[PDB]
Amino acid sequence: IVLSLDVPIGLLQILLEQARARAAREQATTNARILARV
Repeated sequence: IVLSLDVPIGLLQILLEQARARAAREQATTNARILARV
């Protein structure tokens, strides 16, 4: 994307490792939030 981000692949992997059960609660709400934020 910007430069490399290969060495710190864990920094980005984390966003897909511990974000699973974290984003799962948001992916459903945020989706509806976009079309029904209020």
